[PDB]
Amino acid sequence: AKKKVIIIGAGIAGLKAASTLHQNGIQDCLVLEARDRVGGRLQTVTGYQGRKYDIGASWHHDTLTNPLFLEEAQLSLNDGRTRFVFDDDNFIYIDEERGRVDHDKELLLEIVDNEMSKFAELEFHQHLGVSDCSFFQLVMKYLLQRRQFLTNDQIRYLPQLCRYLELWHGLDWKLLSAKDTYFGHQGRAAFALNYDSVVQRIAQSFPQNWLKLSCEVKSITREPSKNVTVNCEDGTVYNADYVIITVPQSVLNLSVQPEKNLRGRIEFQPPLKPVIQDAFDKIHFGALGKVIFEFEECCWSNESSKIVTLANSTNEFVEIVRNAENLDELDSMLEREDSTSVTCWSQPLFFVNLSKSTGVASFMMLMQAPLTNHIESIREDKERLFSFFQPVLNKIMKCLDSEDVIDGMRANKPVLRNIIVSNWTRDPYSRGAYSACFPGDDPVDMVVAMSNGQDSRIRFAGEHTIMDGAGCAYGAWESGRREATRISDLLKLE
Amino acid sequence: AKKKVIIIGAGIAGLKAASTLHQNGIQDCLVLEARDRVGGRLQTVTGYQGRKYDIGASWHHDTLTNPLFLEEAQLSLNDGRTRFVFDDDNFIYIDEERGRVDHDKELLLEIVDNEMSKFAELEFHQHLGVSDCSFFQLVMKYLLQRRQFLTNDQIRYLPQLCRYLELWHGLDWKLLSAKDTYFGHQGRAAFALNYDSVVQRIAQSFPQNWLKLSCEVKSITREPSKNVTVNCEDGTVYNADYVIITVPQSVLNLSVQPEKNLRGRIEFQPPLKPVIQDAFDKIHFGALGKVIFEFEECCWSNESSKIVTLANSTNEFVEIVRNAENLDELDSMLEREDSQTSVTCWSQPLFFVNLSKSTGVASFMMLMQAPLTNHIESIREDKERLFSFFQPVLNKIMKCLDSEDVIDGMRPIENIANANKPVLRNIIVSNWTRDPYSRGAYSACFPGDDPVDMVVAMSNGQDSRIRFAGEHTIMDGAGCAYGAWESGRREATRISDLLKLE
Ligand SMILES: Cc1cc2nc3c(=O)[nH]c(=O)nc-3n(C[C@H](O)[C@H](O)[C@H](O)COP(=O)(O)OP(=O)(O)OC[C@H]3O[C@@H](n4cnc5c(N)ncnc54)[C@H](O)[C@@H]3O)c2cc1C
Ligand SMILES: Cc1cc2nc3c(=O)[nH]c(=O)nc-3n(C[C@H](O)[C@H](O)[C@H](O)COP(=O)(O)OP(=O)(O)OC[C@H]3O[C@@H](n4cnc5c(N)ncnc54)[C@H](O)[C@@H]3O)c2cc1C
Repeated sequence: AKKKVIIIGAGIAGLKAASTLHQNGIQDCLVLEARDRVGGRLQTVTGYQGRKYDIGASWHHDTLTNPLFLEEAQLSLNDGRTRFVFDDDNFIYIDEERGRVDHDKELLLEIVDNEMSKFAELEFHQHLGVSDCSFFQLVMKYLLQRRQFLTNDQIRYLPQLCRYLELWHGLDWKLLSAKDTYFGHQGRAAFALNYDSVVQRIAQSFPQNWLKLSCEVKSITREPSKNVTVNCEDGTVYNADYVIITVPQSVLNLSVQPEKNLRGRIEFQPPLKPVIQDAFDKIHFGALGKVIFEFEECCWSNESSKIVTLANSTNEFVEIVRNAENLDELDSMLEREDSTSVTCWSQPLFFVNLSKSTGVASFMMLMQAPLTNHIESIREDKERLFSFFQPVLNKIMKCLDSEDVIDGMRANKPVLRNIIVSNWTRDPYSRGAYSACFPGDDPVDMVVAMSNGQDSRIRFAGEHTIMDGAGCAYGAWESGRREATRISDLLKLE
Repeated sequence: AKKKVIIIGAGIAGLKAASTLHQNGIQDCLVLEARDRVGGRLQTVTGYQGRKYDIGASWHHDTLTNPLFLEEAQLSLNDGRTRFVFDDDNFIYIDEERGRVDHDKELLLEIVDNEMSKFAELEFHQHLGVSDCSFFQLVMKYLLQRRQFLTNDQIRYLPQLCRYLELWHGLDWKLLSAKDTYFGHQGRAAFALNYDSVVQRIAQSFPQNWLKLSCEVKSITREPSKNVTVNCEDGTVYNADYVIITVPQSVLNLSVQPEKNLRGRIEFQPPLKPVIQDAFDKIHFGALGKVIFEFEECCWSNESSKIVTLANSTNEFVEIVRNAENLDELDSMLEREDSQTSVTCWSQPLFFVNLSKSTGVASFMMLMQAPLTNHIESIREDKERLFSFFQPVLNKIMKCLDSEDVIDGMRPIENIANANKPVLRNIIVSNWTRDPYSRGAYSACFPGDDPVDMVVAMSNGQDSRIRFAGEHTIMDGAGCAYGAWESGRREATRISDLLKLE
C-alpha cells in the first residue's frame, strides 16, 4: 500500500500523467477511477447498427499548435491509418421563416460577423481596466455603435448568427462572459475517429495493473509525516509520496462545501487552501450537451457538414435597435418586448452532418445551457425528444432538398431510427461539460491556484488547470504531462 | 513674403493641415503644390458618358476606427448626402481553366486561407522573433508544414488565392515582406463616392488665396537666423516660421541623391538628419495601379462586387510539394520549374471591382501590382494593346458571370452596339509610377523592412520648424488616406497651439 504517485481520475489528464511517469522510469504508481471505464469526458458510445459516436469531446481543436493532435498525425503518417478527418466546412445557417441565410448576396451576414468579432477584439484586446459584460450585451453594444452601417435584415439576423459561439462554451449568450467569448482558434479543427482510440493508446502506455476502476476516492490527507494518505470508498487505504488530482472542476468544488456524502466529493485534510477555495468564485462550469439523431439512410444534400439553426428573431427587435438612444434605453425597451415556452427555435443549435464527412447517416447536434439540462433530464423519453426537435429537423431536411422526418424509432423520406443523448449534467463524476466563464469571471485565478498545487505533494491536473487548451482535451492532456514531469524530476533527486 | 506656415503639397495631408490652421484662427499661410490641381493621390476622373472614377484612393479603410470615415458618416447624418457605400462582398475567385473556385464544397479554399493567415500570425508573434522573408516564402512553408492536411487542389489553388494580398500592398508576393503582409482590417471598408468630395470639402475650408498651384518647391533652408526659406522652381522665394512638408516618401527619398535636376526633388540645408536618411533603407514604396473598364450597360450577373482572377497554376506544383523533403529541396525543385515565357493577364492575380452591383455603374475597376503596374501604365495611351492584353481575363469573367465574350466598341464612329453581349466603350489607366510627383502608389514593406523607423523620424520632424506629414509619417492608417489626413491635423494642431501661446 506504499506508492510513489497516485493519480485520481482516468480521464485524459490522468492517463497522460501515468503514461509520462512510466516514460520517465517511475514505478509503483496507481490510477484510481470512480467509473468502471477510463476516458472521463472522452467517451465513445454505440448506437443503431453498431454506429460509433463521441458523446463527449469529438474534435482535435487548434491543429496548428495542438500537441496531442500532432502525435496522432505523426502516427497516421507512419502507418496510414485514418484517425481523424478535417471536417471544417462552409456553415449553412437556417432561420425558421426565411430558410437558408448563409452566403447571401444581400444579407452578407458572415462579413458583418467578422466585423463584430473585430469589434470585440478592439473592445478588450488593446485595453486594460475594461469592465466585462455578457456576450449578449456586447452584441447589443455593437449594433448600437454600427446601426448606421447595417441594414434592417442585418440587424435582425446577425445577433442570432453570432450565437454559434454559445456552442463553443456550452452557455447561453446572456450567461456568457464577453471578455472570454472570442478566443482565437489556431487553425482548423479535426474530427476524431474516434477519441476512444486516443484514450486506449495512452491507457496502454503504462503498466495495466496501475489502473483501479470502480474506485471512488473519498478523502485525501497530508500528515506532517510528508506522505499523503488516500482513502477509497471500498475501505482501501493507500500511502503515496505524491498525488495528482484530475477530477473535474465541478467535482472538486464539492470539497469546499460541508455536505460529505456527495458522489465524487473528496474530503481534504488539511482543507484546500483559501486561494483555491476562493478561485471557485471566479470561474464556473458550462453545459455543452449532445444529441445524436440516427437515420436509416442519407436522403439529404451533403453540401455541408456544418449546419446551424438560428433562434427566432423579430422585426420589432430591429425597430427597437434603431430607435433606442443608448444602451440603457435599449435594455428597457427589450424587456417590455419580452413581457412563452422554450422550443427548438428558442436558441441556436449546431448540427453536424456526419454523412458528408464520415459517410454515416446521422446528425450530431450540440446544445447549450440552459437547454442542455432540460434535455438531459428527459433523455429517456424518446417520443418527447422527437416532438421537441421535430420542427428544426424538418426545416433542415427541407433546406437540404429532402422531406419531413418519419418517426421509425419503434421512399426518399428520412426515417429516424434512434436518438442518443449525453448525460454529463446528471453524471456525478462530471457534473457539467467543462470550465466556462460567466461575466466577471477570471479563469487565470483557478489556473494559477491549480498549477501551484495544494502543497508540494498534492497536485492538480485537468482541463481547468491550464491556460493553453483551457477546456480542451489537449489542455487536459498537457496538464497531465506537466504534473508528471515535475514529479518525475523531484523523484530522481532522491 | 513673410508667412506663419508654409505647407508643401496639397494632397489630403496638406489640405487638412491648412484646414486645421484656418480652423484655429491662424492667418497668412500658404499651400504650395507642384501639380496644376489639388488632391495628390486622391484624384477622381471622368470617363465615358460622364461616369466618374477614383483613379487613386477609392475606399475608406478600417471603418470601425477610421476617424476620417467617422467624420464623413457624421456629415451624412447631418446633410443627407450619400458619400460612400459598403461594398464588402463575398469574393468570386476565377481560375482560367476551372472557372469559379470560391465557396466550393470540395476546395474550401477560404477556410485554409484563414488557416494560413493564422499560421502567419503564429510565425511572427512567438516570444522569439524570427527573420522576415517574402510572402511567397511564407506560403511555401505553410504548404510544406501542412501538406498532410491539404488535398491536391487545395495545394494547387490556395497559394494563388492568397495572393489577393498583393492588391493590398501593390507588390508581387516575392517582393513583399511576409511580416507586413497580414495586418488587421478594423472592420469593413467603404467605397467612397467619391474622394473628390472629400478633397473639395477640406480644400474649401481655408482661404483660396492660400493655394499656389504649379508651384514646385526645389529647396528648403533653415537660416541660422532662425526662420525657414522656401525656394520655388520659378524663382519665387518665401519666408516662414514653420513648414509642413507632405510630399510623398518616394519624392522625399530624392533628397538623399545629389542631382538637383530630379523633378520634385527638394534641396535641404542643412541636410535631412541621419536618422531620417537611414530610415529610407528600412521602408520602400509599392505600385498599386488601376485600370477602369467601361461598358455600355450591365449584362452580367451582379452576385458580387468583388472578383479576383487567380494567376495560372499547375498540377506539377502539387506534385513538387508532395515530393519535397525540406525547404531547400522545395526551392530547388521550384526554381527548375520556373526556368522551364511572356507576361500575360494570367501571370498574376488581378482584383476586379464590379461597380454595377454597388454603384449601378456599368464598369469594372481593376487593381494591379508591381511589376505589372509600370508596364501597363507605360502603354496607357494604347487602347487596342490594353484591350488585347486584358481580353482573356475579361472574357473569362463574363463567362463565369453568365455572360458572353466582350465586344470592342471603343470607337464611336463605328456605331458598335449589341443587346446580349458586353460592349466595351473605354479603358482608363492610372499613371502613378510615371508621375514624378508620386513615383509609385504608397509606402510598402520589402522583406526586412521596418516602417517604424520612418514614422518615428518623420513624426519627430527635421527640426522644430521643419515638419513632415503624409501617409508615410504615421502608424495608424499608414499608407492610407486617413493616415495622411490625421498626420496633417497632427502637425497643424501642434503648430497652431504653439502660435496661440505666443
Ligand atoms: C459534450 C462535451 C463536448 C466536448 N467537446 C470537446 C471537443 O470537441 N474537443 C476537445 O478537445 N474537448 C471537448 N470537450 C472537453 C474535454 O472533454 C475536456 O476538456 C476533457 O475531456 C477533460 O478531461 P480531464 O481528464 O481533465 O477530466 P475528465 O476527463 O473528466 O477525467 C477526470 C476523471 O476523474 C474521475 N473522478 C471524479 N471523481 C472521482 C473520485 N471522487 N474518485 C476517483 N475518480 C474520480 C472521473 O470519473 C473522471 O473520469 C468536450 C466536453 C464535453 C462534455
Ligand atoms: C492607386 C492608389 C490606390 C489607393 N487606394 C487607397 C484606398 O483605397 N484607400 C486609402 O485610404 N488610400 C489609398 N491609397 C493611398 C492614398 O492615396 C495615400 O495614402 C494618400 O492619398 C497620401 O496622401 P498625402 O497627402 O500624404 O500625399 P499626396 O496625396 O501624394 O500629396 C502630396 C503632394 O505633394 C506634392 N508635391 C510633390 N513634390 C512637390 C514639390 N516638389 N513641390 C511642391 N509640391 C510637391 C504632390 O503634387 C502631391 O500632390 C491609394 C493610393 C494609390 C496610388
